Amino acid sequence: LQSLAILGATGSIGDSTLAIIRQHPNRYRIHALTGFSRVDKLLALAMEFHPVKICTSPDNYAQLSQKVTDAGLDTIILSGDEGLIEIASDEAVDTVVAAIVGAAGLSSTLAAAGAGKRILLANKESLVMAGDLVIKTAKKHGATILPIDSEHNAIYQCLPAAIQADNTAIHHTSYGIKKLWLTASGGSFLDKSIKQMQNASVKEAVMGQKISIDSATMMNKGLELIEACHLFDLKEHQIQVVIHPNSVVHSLVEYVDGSFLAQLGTPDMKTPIAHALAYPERIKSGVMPLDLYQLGSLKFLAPDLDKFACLKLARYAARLGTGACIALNTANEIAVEAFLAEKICLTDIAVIVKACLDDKTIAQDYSQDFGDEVLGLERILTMDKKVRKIATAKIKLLKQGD
Amino acid sequence: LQSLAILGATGSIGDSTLAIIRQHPNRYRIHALTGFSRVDKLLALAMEFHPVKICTSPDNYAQLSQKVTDAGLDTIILSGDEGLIEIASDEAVDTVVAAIVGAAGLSSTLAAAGAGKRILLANKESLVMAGDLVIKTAKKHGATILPIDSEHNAIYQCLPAAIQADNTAIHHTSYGIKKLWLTASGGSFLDKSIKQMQNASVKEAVMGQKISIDSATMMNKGLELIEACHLFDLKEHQIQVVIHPNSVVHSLVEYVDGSFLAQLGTPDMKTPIAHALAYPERIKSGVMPLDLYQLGSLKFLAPDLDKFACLKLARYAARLGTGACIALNTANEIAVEAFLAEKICLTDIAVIVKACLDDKTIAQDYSQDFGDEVLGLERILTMDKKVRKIATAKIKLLKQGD
Ligand SMILES: O=CN(O)CCCP(=O)(O)O
Ligand SMILES: O=CN(O)CCCP(=O)(O)O
Ligand SMILES: [Mg+2]
Ligand SMILES: [Mg+2]
Repeated sequence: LQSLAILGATGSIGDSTLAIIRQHPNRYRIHALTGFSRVDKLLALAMEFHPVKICTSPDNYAQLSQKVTDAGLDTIILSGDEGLIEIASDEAVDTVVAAIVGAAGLSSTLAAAGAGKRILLANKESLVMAGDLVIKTAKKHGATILPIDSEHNAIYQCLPAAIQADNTAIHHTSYGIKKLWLTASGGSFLDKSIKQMQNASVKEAVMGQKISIDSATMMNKGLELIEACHLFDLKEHQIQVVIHPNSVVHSLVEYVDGSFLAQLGTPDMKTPIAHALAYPERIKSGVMPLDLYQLGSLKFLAPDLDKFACLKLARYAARLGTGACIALNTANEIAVEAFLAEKICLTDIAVIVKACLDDKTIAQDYSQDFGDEVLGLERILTMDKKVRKIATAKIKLLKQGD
Repeated sequence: LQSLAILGATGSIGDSTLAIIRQHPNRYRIHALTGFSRVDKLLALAMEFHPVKICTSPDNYAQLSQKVTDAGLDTIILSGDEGLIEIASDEAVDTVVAAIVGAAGLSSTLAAAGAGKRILLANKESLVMAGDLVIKTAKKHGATILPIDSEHNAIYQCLPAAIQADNTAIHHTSYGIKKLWLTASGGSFLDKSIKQMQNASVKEAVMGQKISIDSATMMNKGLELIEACHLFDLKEHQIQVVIHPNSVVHSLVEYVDGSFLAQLGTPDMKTPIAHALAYPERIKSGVMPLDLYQLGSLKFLAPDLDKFACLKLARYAARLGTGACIALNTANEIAVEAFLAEKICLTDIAVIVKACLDDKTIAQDYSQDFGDEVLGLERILTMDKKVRKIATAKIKLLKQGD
């Protein structure tokens, strides 16, 4: 079999993954699961799969330990940064599913990499924030990364085996990769006007909120752009976007003979997770298959970059390097929270992000060696900390009109 | 480099192929070209590429030899069945492009197979008429077959390398192939009624007339169905059809996790031919790439099998085996000629084909061993000869009302 650890097990990615595990008892054993906030769900999961370890936040450690004992469970309870690292570097773990969202997840993904683990990557931060470092660390120690997000996974499925196994192979001209194409639904304001977009908020949210806001601004796709440059070892000019409201075509690889290879699917994350889990093999995933007879019509159009400024910004960030990508993201974080808490207009998200990318204070730190074996991570998190301060300030100043 | 022979070099497939050759002098040398009717074009081609051999029909051998001499050309002139076989089995030929359409091409494709040649298959008859024999012969002697028709080539691109190399691997469950999907444009009477379809003829004809008629009846797709069963080693139930009027999606492979892999392209045959030529490598093909920004909307719907009876018939033929497939095709041939010469209605094509599949006279020969190393080919051509007689009779009887 294969011993698994799911970092961030109480959300969507966790549900989908564990559903497959149930259908495949004989292939995948759970060794560890984690959850920062959702203690009862974490507990429920623990009672079901009997993991050798679990981890939660520092604040919840005591309650969780008390609960774990009140249930008569053999399971070790960890907490915080340290517990994530232990689980990700554990010698009894063969495969890690990195599903923690946010800067708090980097150290464990880096750890899985350090320890040579198979990694099923399911958060954007690992490569948006720690791009060079994650990839360098994986190569050095022989980790394997396999993307789970729908777009990256489609691209990965549509690339020849040699490039799947060694992403730097994409540069040998014989494989004839010309460019990658990311599809994007255009979010909830595709058909609405530039003027209707300056307004809120249940409208903007209609399916998690932040990610749904990112879909409506198109920051999600810029982020995926930055991730793709690292995942598949390209620069941004080689990766283009097409809008595709239906979201049936998950992405495409263009080859130099004119062949576009593409993955089509439903939204069900069990498809990409099953592919990644069983790679190079395939297994039943338990999804309701896409019905080719009921697609009606798949629309495609060019992205309106004036409306979708976050996408231009992200590409601008990708050109500059790890520093501005750190800034792009952290700023988006603060700016999205702001909109959700009704402090800004939807269109200000981009105004704010731009302001931070340009800030003289932020730029002095771009030239730093964020890829460094030894101080890389410190410098990333320091940069993250700095940009929240500035982004927060920026939101303040925007409101008065500065 | 790689020595090539193009059987049937004066049509579309020939043009497209030779265009790629020109862009790639350093990779592909022409050793032979053939052409049954188009003597001057054949000659023009000969004067350009300086082939070591050419072949034409028996009737045109003399004029062509005279012309070849009047041009001061070193080239050997062959003719008929024998000349095709010589070219296809020639030790100086590494790769054969089987582009001859019609029963007259089988012996040379079998010969290429017998001699261990790489074959770029570009006619339907080889597998529709000589399915088991072609595939058995190729395996025994180590020929490699690579389809060039747009649908089969898309499927082939979308199948893992091990199944590309050995089509019987599609049965190991680890590769997780669930089913193949052929796309079909629905031809020129998709939106028109069952009643408007009973009428002709420039309408039915708006590549060639026959193939365009086959598109309008959907016999082309039934034929492709039968070919796919042999190419990819499946039975017909495992291969489904979806109508797709835009013809951007050339076909899809469905995997057990819900992943549909697909090839998108323009109609330009240089795409599939370049893929097949360079396999496993890729090369520039010289096409105007598909423009993802100008697709507007790709429609998909289920095939209307009442209107598209030829498709039901072909699947019925595929169930029975090589005999009924021979009959299906030969009958279609005669029935299409008939329509083109204004002897029948478009809808009678299916009436006629059905009549022949069901004919007691034809059925006695189904149980024959059409796959036999030694008498296989004789029995196929004999069956072809027989079905023209019957189909011709059938057309006669239909007109009076019997
Ligand atoms: O993996 C799926 N997503 O990240 C959701 C994509 C929605 P979008 O195409 O609007 O970015
Ligand atoms: O490869 C190209 N063709 O076979 C033409 C397909 C037209 P159709 O889908 O109507 O059979
Ligand atoms: Mg995504
Ligand atoms: Mg075709």
